[PDB]
Amino acid sequence: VNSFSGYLKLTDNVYIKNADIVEEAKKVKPTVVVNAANVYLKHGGGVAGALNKATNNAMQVESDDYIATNGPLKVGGSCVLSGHNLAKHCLHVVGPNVNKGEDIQLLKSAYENFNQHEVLLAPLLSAGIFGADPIHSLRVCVDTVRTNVYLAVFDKNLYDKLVSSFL
Ligand SMILES: O=C(Nc1nccs1)c1ccccc1
Repeated sequence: VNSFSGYLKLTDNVYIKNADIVEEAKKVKPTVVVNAANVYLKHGGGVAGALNKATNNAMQVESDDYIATNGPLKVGGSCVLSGHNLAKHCLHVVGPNVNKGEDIQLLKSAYENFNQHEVLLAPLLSAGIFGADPIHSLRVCVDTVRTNVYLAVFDKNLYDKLVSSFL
């Protein structure tokens, strides 16, 4: 049993809810919250900007030190950093950004990072300002992630379309 409430069950291991991932993280304090990161861990907008704002910029300060030591992530890659006030850990995952011309086949590689964690609160990778089709992102998620993933979808209209169209 876990703390996640109000989710619709899509599969054995994937759950979905219309929710603000920031507000959900603050309520649940999950072991792992996933960030929709870029390779520079520059948390300007979208899910990343919202998560970072909720940490009062502490996520960005920690991220800048990580990049200064390690250099940029790979598209499709990830790193584990603090969850600050939102979670124990933040898994920063880089999905391909269609608005930069990145290979959408890298979306499966991105979701494979989730399999290193038994339970996660996450957004749909490469959705929103990363430009991918969220219906496609949900299909890759279901077909790639084997661990237990609780997906937060900010937009109510999109949430209803994802559920209604789910095969
Ligand atoms: O945003 C999209 N679909 C949405 N439906 C409801 C709210 S947003 C999208 C983005 C890229 C390619 C195809 C579709």
